[PDB]
Amino acid sequence: MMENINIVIKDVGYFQDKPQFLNSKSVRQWKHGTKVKLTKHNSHWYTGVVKDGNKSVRGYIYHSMAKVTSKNSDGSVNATINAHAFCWDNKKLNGGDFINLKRGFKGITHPASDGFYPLYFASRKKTFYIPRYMFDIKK
Ligand SMILES: CC(=O)N[C@@H]1[C@@H](O)[C@H](O)[C@@H](CO)O[C@H]1O
Ligand SMILES: CC(=O)N[C@@H]1[C@@H](O)[C@H](O)[C@@H](CO)O[C@H]1O
Repeated sequence: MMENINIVIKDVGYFQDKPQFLNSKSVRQWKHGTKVKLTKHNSHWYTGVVKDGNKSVRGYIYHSMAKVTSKNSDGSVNATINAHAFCWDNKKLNGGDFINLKRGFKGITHPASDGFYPLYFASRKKTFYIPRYMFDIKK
């Protein structure tokens, strides 16, 4: 028996514990419009720091999920979170073919044991994958 899941791409940007989407934890899932301070980490990632109680925690967020509104003197930048997700044509979640899925994108996927949820795009000829943490299942 095959099954289908109705999913909605979350209204958040992904502040991960590493500059990678695969095998990373969310330090923050900042609602769209959240104001943050960040530093450029590499060509595609920003980094910054939050407080988990008494502990400083470093996080990484993809360049397209942070709209830079001003640059500070000290090299850091002020940005507003631009919430969106990705699906990839590979289970590395790193380059290849990927689609920017707008916040609130409604999709249908299938139960995935390995946590790479399939999205068939009609207009493309192929399967893309989205990790669990980028969407909600409507109950
Ligand atoms: C990513 C981000 O915005 N980090 C800031 C940090 O830079 C700042 O020192 C602190 C002040 O409370 O609050 C955190 O939210
Ligand atoms: C959405 C996506 O996977 N983007 C990746 C980025 O994470 C990575 O830093 C870089 C490696 O050079 O290649 C980009 O294509």
